[PDB]
Amino acid sequence: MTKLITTVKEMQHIVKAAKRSGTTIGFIPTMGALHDGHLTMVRESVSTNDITIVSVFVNPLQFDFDAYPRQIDKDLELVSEVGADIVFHPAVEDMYPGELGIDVKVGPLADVLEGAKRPGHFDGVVTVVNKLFNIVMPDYAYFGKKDAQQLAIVEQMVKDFNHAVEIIGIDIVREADGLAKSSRNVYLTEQERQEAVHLSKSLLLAQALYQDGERQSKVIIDRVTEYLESHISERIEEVAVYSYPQLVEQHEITGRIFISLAVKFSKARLIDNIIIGAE
Amino acid sequence: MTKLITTVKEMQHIVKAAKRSGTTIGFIPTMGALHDGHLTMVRESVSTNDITIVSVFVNPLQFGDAYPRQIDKDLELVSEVGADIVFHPAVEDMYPGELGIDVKVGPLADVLEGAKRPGHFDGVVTVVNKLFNIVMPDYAYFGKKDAQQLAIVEQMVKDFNHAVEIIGIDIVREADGLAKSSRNVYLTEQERQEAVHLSKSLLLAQALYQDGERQSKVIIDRVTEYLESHISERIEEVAVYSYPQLVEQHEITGRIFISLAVKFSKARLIDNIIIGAE
Repeated sequence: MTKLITTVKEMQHIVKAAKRSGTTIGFIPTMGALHDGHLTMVRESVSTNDITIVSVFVNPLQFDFDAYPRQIDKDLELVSEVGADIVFHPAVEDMYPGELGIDVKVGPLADVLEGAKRPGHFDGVVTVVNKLFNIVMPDYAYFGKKDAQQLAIVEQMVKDFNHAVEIIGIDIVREADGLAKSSRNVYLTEQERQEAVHLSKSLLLAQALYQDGERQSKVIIDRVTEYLESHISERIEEVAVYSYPQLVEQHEITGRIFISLAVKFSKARLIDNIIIGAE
Repeated sequence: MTKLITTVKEMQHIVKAAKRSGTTIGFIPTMGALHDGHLTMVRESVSTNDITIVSVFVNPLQFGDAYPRQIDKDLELVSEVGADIVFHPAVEDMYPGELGIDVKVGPLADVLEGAKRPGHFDGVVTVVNKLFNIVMPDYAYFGKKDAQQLAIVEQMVKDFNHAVEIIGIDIVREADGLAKSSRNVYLTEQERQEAVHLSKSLLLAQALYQDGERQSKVIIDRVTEYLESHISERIEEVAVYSYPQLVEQHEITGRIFISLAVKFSKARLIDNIIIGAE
């Protein structure tokens, strides 16, 4: 019983006439080919919002293009089963009628972590997210916390443009024992599998430090690098700590931080991360 | 009886609550030091919308300061016309710190002006974009006088998908049709009787177009020829552009924007209009 809206005009009309009656709106922006990481988002919205809208749009500005998987049929059902009310599914031509006369580029945050690894990739994300927020007009918008760089960029845009939208970040779905779900987990030998549940722990035990005092980069970091090498053999490809939402590295921290792990196993290198604090 | 709101947070909250109850919102973005040009826009908004919000904000991003500031006087000026609220935010409220995202105007900022004052319109769209998200208007009013700005704003509303309808208000004219301007008092008795012909040549171009004409070059000559026979001064410009694209097209395909400039004894006057509808 979930509607599928294929035009911007219609979507605005619906939402416009819906707000003129105190009904709230939750919004989950996506590119389709939906999985459980998404439903976790739609569920949270449906429990704390009158109507939930899920958009499925493969955005050409963050990419040849028409090869990307498209199953609006299945996406709608997956989403319909969890309560979602509408699936906004506009055509490229409807969202980008012609050439853009105004351009949106993200500054600093676009270089942080891996900047030149895809310059202009985030320019394409904020451009659509910005349009989607003006089309759907949600009260809450839900973004995965896994791509913290994206969440910060998005939060930065809601602030700079003064969007009256509350940005809610949902935690990555994990495996029963704490392991981060990943397509590459399947290439783990039985021993490696359990020998990897330690990433899921060298993290939740690293927030214990922050939790009661510890606030020095080199100390909170090293405390981890030791924990890992202690419980595994595979080389620790990376263990970095950045401030958040600033995402920069600094000898000592002020606000929340972002930790990014990278253990290179046999035939597959896993990654994991989190951000802790509140300010 | 007009209320003065001094913070972003409070302005947003108020508008968000009013939108929920179905009241329509009219918005007039200004920089203060208001005159009748503005009140014309405010009056329009008041006759067609439930509430009308006027913002008075000196935007640091469109300055390359010591700009006039008379809020108490702008507050009263707009009250006499029935405005509901004057949104008057502090600079640090609008621009907390350093922008992490940047908005820029493309081609529309090169044509005519822009290339002469780079980034002027970048500051304009930036503040208008934030204002629309703060004030959440159904209708926003701008003067047609600055056609380049209007075109750019419309472009921005289209590209960002703002659910705002842009209303361009016509240039306020003297009883005889001359476009109201601060430069008008520098016209001698005689050249004042000639000046009225700039607006007259515009009614001409609109008449031609009105009658099927569609070749930029003919409307130019027809207008030019008219002005040269009625005004003794020298016509330093009679251009014709398409609108919104604002480019010198050889033959009309949609609507146009005409602009004149006549240099009088001690002042240069200008007039302009937009004919069409698509």
